[PDB]
Formats: sequence, structure tokens, C-alpha cells
Amino acid sequence: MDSKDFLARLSLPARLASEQSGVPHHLILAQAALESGWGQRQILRENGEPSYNVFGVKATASWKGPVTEITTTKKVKAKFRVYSSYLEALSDYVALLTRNPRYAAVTTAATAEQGAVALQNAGYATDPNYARKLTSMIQQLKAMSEKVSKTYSANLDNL
Ligand SMILES: [Cl-]
Repeated sequence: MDSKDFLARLSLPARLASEQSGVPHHLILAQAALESGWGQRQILRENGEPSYNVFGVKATASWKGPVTEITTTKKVKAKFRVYSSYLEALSDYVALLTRNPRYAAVTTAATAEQGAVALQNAGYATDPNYARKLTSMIQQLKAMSEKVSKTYSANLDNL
């Protein structure tokens, strides 16, 4: 979807997931934007409802919840976790991060930029383009959130 719409949908759940886990707010958002293509990747349930699974987290035997089966083209079938909300999805994502001791420094970073350093040290992605893209995403999100905040107060002084 449009970047502004994506940010509007995911900002609050990422903030709440950040409070729960310690993972920086805009790091979660940046990874979600980056990996879903600002929501262009949609993973729907069989009846068309959203799965809210923005990261594309696969359903395996360690998942107790609902799943959705996506078949892509040779033909290939994959199972994804189904969530009831973006908040549940991002909460599950930072829990998965939290569960892995190698990413401890991510859960104690004070800024998104520090969090991105921590991910890179932990070896989150081997392709060095991922860290470059994440750095740029974090910068873009900072500018966007500034712009939103000014739309709010610029508007309020209508009245
Ligand atoms: Cl995918």
C-alpha cells in the first residue's frame, strides 16, 4: 500500500510491541516496511481476511494458533501464522526476536539506529544490502513521522 497508509496502520502496534519487548519502535516499523514492501505483500486467509502477518512468519509446529496455506507457482504450498491484529503480529515478531539469545542487544537498544547496529552484529541478514536498506528505511521513517507530527499541529491551529 502507500507508505503513508502503511505507517498510519502500523505505527501504534509497533510502538506497543516496542514497549513490551524493548526493541526500538522505528526498528520494528522499518523491518516491517522493508520486508513487506510497505504492505504490498499481503498474506490472506483462505476466505480473504487479512492474516496481519506482515513479516511472513511461517507456521511450524511451535505455533499453536491458526494458519493459512498459500500455494504459489512448479507449484508450492506454504503455511503462515494467522493473527487477529497487527498488534498481535508485531508482538509475536519481537517475542521471536526476544527468544533468540543472539539478539539480546537488539532488545536493549535505546535507538532504532543502535538497534540496527545490533542486528548487523548478530548477523540477521548475510547480504550487506539489507543493513544499507534498513538504515535508509529508518531515516525515511524519521522524516515521515516528523511530517505527520507537523500535519497534526498545523491542523490544530485551524481553530
Ligand atoms: Cl513471502
